Amino acid sequence: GDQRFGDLVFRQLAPNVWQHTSYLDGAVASNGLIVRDGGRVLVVDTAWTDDQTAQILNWIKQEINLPVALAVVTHAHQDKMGGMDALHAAGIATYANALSNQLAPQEGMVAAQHSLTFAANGWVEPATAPNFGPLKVFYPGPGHTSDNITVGIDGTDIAFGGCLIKDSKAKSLGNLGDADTEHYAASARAFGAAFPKASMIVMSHSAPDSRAAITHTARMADKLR
Ligand SMILES: CC(C)(C)OC(=O)Nc1cccc2cc([B-](O)(O)O)sc12
Ligand SMILES: [Ca+2]
Ligand SMILES: [Ca+2]
Ligand SMILES: [Zn+2]
Ligand SMILES: [Zn+2]
Repeated sequence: GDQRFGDLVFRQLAPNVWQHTSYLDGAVASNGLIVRDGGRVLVVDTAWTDDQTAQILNWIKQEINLPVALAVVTHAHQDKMGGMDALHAAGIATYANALSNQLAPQEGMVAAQHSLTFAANGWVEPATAPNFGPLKVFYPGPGHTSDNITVGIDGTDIAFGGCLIKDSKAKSLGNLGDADTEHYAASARAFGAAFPKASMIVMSHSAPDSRAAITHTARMADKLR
């Protein structure tokens, strides 16, 4: 039951949640989310490119036909922020970790329009995340990158680890070029603790998994110290 639109694949995960998948040209998949929140849609992560991100927005108009209120992007790398210009051109309010916005020029990304900040416990400072509906934004600590953030969807089973979390069969932690090898394991575990009842763990580079993806990721990362 996956749907294709252009270069993008969509999979419904829950009545009001879909995974978007885009490919960097041997094609490399990256996943984000689409959430229907009453009369408005919320997006987590861009596609790799502006043209792919415009395809997400066009699919949403065709299949859901509700306005896209805002997008949260989960770190300043191309798979998650490559399509910022497309979001801005479409009039979608964009939010990213302050640190992602600060790193964005140095990582070749366009900054979001708004900065999220976080408490010492990892939870977003709520005044920086106005009207986020069911999206619960959590900074787990440095791991895949220093700026990586994660998102749980309230009212559902379903938390999004972005590029921090790898699937439970993985043999590696992917691209570690910008990683914090010392703190990674703790950050993975902190994600798990933040969303303790999430049973469907969505991530950037594998299909959705169980909580096993969290504990497996942390076990791998333990060996990086
Ligand atoms: C090493 C493999 C995964 C085979 O190839 C890539 O890394 N693809 C990418 C190309 C350009 C840019 C990027 C950024 C990436 B993130 O997952 O660290 O956000 S991946 C990636
Ligand atoms: Ca661009
Ligand atoms: Ca870099
Ligand atoms: Zn990355
Ligand atoms: Zn990635």
